Amino acid sequence: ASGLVASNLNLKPGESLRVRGEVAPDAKSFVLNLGKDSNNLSLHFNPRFNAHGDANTIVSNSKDGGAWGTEQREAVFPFQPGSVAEVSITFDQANLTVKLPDGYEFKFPNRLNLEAINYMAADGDFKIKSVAFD
Amino acid sequence: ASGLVASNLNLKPGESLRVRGEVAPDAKSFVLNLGKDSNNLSLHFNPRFNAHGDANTIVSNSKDGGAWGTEQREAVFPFQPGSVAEVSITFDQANLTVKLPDGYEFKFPNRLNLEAINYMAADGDFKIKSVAFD
Ligand SMILES: OC[C@H]1O[C@@H](O[C@H]2[C@H](O)[C@@H](O)[C@H](O)O[C@@H]2CO)[C@H](O)[C@@H](O)[C@H]1O
Repeated sequence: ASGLVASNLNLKPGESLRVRGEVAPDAKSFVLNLGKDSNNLSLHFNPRFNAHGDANTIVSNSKDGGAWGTEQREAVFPFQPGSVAEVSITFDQANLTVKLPDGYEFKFPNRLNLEAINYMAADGDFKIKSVAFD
Repeated sequence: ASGLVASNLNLKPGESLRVRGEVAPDAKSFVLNLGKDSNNLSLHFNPRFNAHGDANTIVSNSKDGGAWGTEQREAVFPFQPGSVAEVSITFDQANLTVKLPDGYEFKFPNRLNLEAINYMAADGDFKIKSVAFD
C-alpha cells in the first residue's frame, strides 16, 4: 500500500485494533484496510470527504480475490480534513465492529469468513501515529 | 520471524518509534529488527536471556547486503521473560539511539545510513502490542 502496512498480525476473534493517525490536509479521502492480504479484505474502511460522488460519507466494503463487494455507508462522519483520526476495529466471526471518534459504532459482516486478520494497511492520505492491539 | 512485520514505516531522522511488546514466558531471547528489508537491517536488537552462549546480555548488530556486522553488547539488562517491554528507537545520520524499558539509552552506529527506516519485524518471542511514532 501507500502508507503503513502491517502483516502476520494474527488478530483473532474478539481481539481489537486501535489506529490513530493524521488525515492529509488536501485529502479527498483516506483508507484503512484489514484482511488476509492486499487482495482479500474483510474491511476496506474509506471515509470520503469528497470522492466518487460521496461528500463526507464513510464507505465500507470487502474485497474478495480482488473483487469489490457491496458497499455500506454510514449516517455520520466524525472526521475533519487535515486532522487526527482514531478508530477501533474489533474482529469477530460473524461481524467486525468499528468504533468511531464520536462514540458511534457500526458492524460490517465477515463476508470472507476469515478466522483471523493478518493484514492491515493505510493509504497515502492517512498517516498513522500509532497502532495498538488489546 | 513469526512476529509482526511492518513496512512503509517511513521513520525519518529525529522521529521516535516506540515499540511495546510481550516477551514470551518461555523465551531464551527475542528479536526486534529495523531497517530497509530482511537483508538490510540498521538494527537487529537481540536481548538474550540464555542463548547462543550468552546470558542476560543485549546484543545488537547490523546486516548490510545480507552481511552481518560486528555485534555490540550492552552493560545493562532491563528485560525478563514473560513481561511487557517497551523500547524507543530514534536515529540521525551517525547513530541510532535505543532507549530501554527503564530509561537507560545507548547508541549504535548507523552503519547503513538509510534515508529512513521503513521495515520492522519481531520474532516469535516478542509479541508486539503497540507501535507509536513521535
Ligand atoms: O467499494 C470501494 C471502492 O470504491 C471505488 O469506487 C466505486 C464507488 O464507490 C461506486 O459508487 C461506483 O459505482 O463505483 C466505483 C468503482 O468501484 C473506489 O474507486 C475504490 O478505491 C474503493 O474505495
